[PDB]
Amino acid sequence: SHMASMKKKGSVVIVGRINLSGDTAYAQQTRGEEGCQETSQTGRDKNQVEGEVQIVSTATQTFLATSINGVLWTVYHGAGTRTIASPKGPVTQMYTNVDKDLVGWQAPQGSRSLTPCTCGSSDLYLVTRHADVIPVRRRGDSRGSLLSPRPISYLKGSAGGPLLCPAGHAVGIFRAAVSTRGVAKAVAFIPVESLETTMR
Ligand SMILES: CC(C)(C)OC(=O)N[C@H]1CCCCC/C=C\[C@@H]2C[C@@]2(C(=O)NS(=O)(=O)C2CC2)NC(=O)[C@@H]2C[C@@H](OC(=O)n3cc4cccc(F)c4c3)CN2C1=O
Ligand SMILES: [Zn+2]
Repeated sequence: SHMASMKKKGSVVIVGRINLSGDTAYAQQTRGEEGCQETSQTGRDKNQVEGEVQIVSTATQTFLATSINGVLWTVYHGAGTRTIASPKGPVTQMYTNVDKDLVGWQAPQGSRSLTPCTCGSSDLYLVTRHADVIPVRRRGDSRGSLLSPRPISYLKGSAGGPLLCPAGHAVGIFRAAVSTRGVAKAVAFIPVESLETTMR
């Protein structure tokens, strides 16, 4: 092909967060669309990062990314092999596993990391991009059922978000919804143990 005109993929850009610091969970936007587009091109993001759950965007998709053990994790089906924007330019993935639908980068300065759960509890909570905290009963290694099913529309854009135990530890990263007639009855997630193995 004409090699001189081949384009490069933009970086993933942090565009907001899910604030879990207080008694009320809520989404905050930290960058609008024009800034996002420019930042994706340059890979240079000088915005302050805070919190555990980031809202992230590419040119075509928006989803979540969650810091656990000093790594910002998200789904491969959202990020592909993309770099993430940072104050000093694009940062290359430190983990990539298409078979797990998993990617990770070093956690941004200013972020806070969730602690991996060792409670062995099956009472979980899924945090969505709209800051809904959805009770989920763990049903296996990588699945849980919604206590209150809802349309898949409500979950779209939340891949990369956490499933948490009652004590607020990370149990997994949301990757897929299990649905019947458009209603999500269950969720599939990357268990935190699988993240911990990937880190080895
Ligand atoms: C796996 C099973 C049981 C057959 O189910 C499903 O395939 N179901 C569907 C239902 C889709 C309807 C919307 C559901 C709403 C929210 C879904 C959470 C979500 C999302 O919000 N993405 S996103 O908008 O943020 C997006 C911007 C990031 N993910 C998806 O859509 C994913 C993406 C795609 O799956 C994968 O490419 N892989 C690769 C995997 C490798 C290993 C293990 C896996 F499981 C893998 C899943 C299909 N997906 C589903 O969920
Ligand atoms: Zn726990």
